[PDB]
Amino acid sequence: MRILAIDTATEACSVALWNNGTINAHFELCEHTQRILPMVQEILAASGASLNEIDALAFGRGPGSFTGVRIGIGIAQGLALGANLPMIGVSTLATMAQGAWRKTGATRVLAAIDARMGEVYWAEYQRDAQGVWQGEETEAVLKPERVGERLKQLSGEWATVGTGWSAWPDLAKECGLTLHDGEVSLPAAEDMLPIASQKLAAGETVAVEHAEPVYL
Amino acid sequence: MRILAIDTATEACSVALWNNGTINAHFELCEHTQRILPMVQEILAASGASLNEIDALAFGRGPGSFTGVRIGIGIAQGLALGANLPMIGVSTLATMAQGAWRKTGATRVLAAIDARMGEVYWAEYQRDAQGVWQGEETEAVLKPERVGERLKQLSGEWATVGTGWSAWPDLAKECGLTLHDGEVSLPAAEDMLPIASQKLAAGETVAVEHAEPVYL
Repeated sequence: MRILAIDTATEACSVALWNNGTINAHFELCEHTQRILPMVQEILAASGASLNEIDALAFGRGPGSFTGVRIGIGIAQGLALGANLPMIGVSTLATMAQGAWRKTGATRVLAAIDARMGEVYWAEYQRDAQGVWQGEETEAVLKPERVGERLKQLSGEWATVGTGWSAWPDLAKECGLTLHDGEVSLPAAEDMLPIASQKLAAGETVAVEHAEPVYL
Repeated sequence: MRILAIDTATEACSVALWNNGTINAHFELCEHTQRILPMVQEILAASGASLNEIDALAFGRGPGSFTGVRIGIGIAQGLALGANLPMIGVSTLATMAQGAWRKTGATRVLAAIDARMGEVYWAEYQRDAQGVWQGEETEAVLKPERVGERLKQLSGEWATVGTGWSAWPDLAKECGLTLHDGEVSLPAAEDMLPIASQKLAAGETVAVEHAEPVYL
C-alpha cells in the first residue's frame, strides 16, 4: 500500500512516499507552493508511482504558519480529490516527535514550535507499546512563561524537538527534568508516514472536504 | 466534453464548469484558498460531475496578485494531476475581455488592471471573425503615464475592463478614443471557459509541470 505525505506547516517544505516500508522523501527550506508540485511529481516519477494508485495522502495539519499550513492542505486536497484518495491529517508536533525517535530513539518527547509574536505551539508526546504517539490532547498554543510552568509538572527524561527551544533557551535550563536533544527542529514528510500508516490501519482518514488545519 | 475553470488571480475567487455550452459557475470576493476547494466540490456535485471525467482544467495564469495566481495554479495542478487532466492557461486580461463581450457585446477591449505600487497590467484585445481574442502579444506591465501614451496610438471605439480605469480616472478622459464601459472590473471563471474551449479545440494545452503564471 502507498502513502504520499506533504508538509508546508513551517519553514520547511517536504514530500515523501511510503511503499510497504520503502520510503522516497524530499526535504528542504522554502514561497510555500512553487516547490511542492515539482517535489510531488519528482517523488512519483522516482518511485515510478501514479497518484491514482496511492492509497492515501497524508497532510500536515499544523500547528504552524497559519498561511503555510492552509496552502499545503489546499494542494493536498487537490491531489487527493482528483485521484479519489482518503486523506490523513498528521500533527506537526507528533511529526517531529517521530523524527526524534528516528534520529535518537527517543520515546518521550516535548515538542515546542517557535510561533510568531512570542507564542509557542506545545505538545507532550509519549510513544506507547504499539508504537503509537500518545498525548495529542496536550497540544496547545502557550506563552513561554506558561510552558516553563508546565515543565515543572512533568518528570523523567524527555527528548526536545521544535524551534521553540532555541527561541527560548531558558525553558530547558530552569526545569528539573532530564532533557535530551531530539535533533529535530522542523518536521519532515518522511516522519508523517509512520504515523499516517498507523492511522490508516486504524481507519482514521477523512474525506477531502473534511481536511482542515487543527485549531488550538 | 467538460472543462473546469478556477481563478484566484485578483481580489475575486471563482470556479466554473463547461459542459457542451451549459455552464455552472460560482463567483465571489475573497484568503485565496479556503474557498476554492469547497467551490470546486460544490460545482462538481451541482453538475453531478466527477473530476476524472472532465476533459481539461483551465487555470488563471494572471497577471494579477503574485501570490494569488500562484496559489490558484497550485491547487489546479493538484486537481489536474490527481485526475490526469490537461491544463489550459487563460489570460486574466483576455478573461475580462470575454466578460465585456458577454455583458455588452464589445468586440474590442482595453484591459487595465490596477496592480500594486502604482502599476498597471495592460492589454489590447480584439475579437476576430472566428470568435478568438487577438492581441495577447500586447500584454504588459506599465506605468499609468505609459498607458495614456499608448491610448493616443489607438483608434476607433473600445470597451474598458479592469480595476485600472477606476484607479486612474484620467486615462479614459484624455484620450480621443470612443470608450464604452465593459462592465467588468474583475475576471470570472465562467468567462475563461469559452477561451479555454477554443484553445482546447486548437490543442493548446499544457502538462501539469508546465502550468506557470505568465511573466511580463
